[PDB]
Amino acid sequence: MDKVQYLTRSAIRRASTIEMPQQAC
Repeated sequence: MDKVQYLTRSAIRRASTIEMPQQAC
């Protein structure tokens, strides 16, 4: 679940890191 939720997040995370910053913390 955490592994599946990790990739799922990396999907939006990668598509949600253009305007605003986002690196782990």
